[PDB]
Amino acid sequence: IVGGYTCGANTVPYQVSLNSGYHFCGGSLINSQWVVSAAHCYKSGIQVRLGEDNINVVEGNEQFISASKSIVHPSYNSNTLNNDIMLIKLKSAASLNSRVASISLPTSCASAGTQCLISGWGNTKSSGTSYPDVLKCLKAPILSDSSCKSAYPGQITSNMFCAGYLEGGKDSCQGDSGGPVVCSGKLQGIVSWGSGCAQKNKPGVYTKVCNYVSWIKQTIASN
Ligand SMILES: NC1CCCCCC1
Ligand SMILES: [Ca+2]
Repeated sequence: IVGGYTCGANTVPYQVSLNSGYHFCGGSLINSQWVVSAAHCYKSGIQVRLGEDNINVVEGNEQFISASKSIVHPSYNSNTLNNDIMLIKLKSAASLNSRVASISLPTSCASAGTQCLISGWGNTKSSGTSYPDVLKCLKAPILSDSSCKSAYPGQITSNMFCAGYLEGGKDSCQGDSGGPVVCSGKLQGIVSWGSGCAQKNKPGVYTKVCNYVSWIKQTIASN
């Protein structure tokens, strides 16, 4: 997260870190045994880490649970990043509490102008590289489809939205991939892609979660 703030320990209780020897992606806990992330975060040997703040220190509220299976969206295209969504099932159910909690799926799509919270352990520099070890947060508005399409001609599908600031300086970045965009207590987006981070006229692009609720519910119900 570039241009954000330190969230505060366990203030984003649905935020998970995906770990394969090291943090490589974010995710969102949507019930006691399922996590939503980006399809481009797919790999084998995933351990889900819940209750994290400093991802380099065991602080006492963590639960570490290996994934039993991952399900990438059947229509995911890794070239265009259309349908950039994946479900991860935990080998055992997380113990839910005030610091480890699921986030509700949307019942309706959020509109341009809606204020959202984007979070993660990604790069905090738009040119350099610096990884925070504590969770970072950014408040950002959803942008209009027209401005999103104008920023990225030929690349924005009906399964994507832009959020952030056309002026630059505030954005999600490398390592935030797969993480939450939460608006009014609902998971509306997944950190997906962009052209660099926090660059002028290149806002972050996010998977439009409201388009996938039926798929998520049906997949969970049979897996
Ligand atoms: N806003 C994006 C975050 C996902 C990874 C690519 C960098 C920029
Ligand atoms: Ca920790």
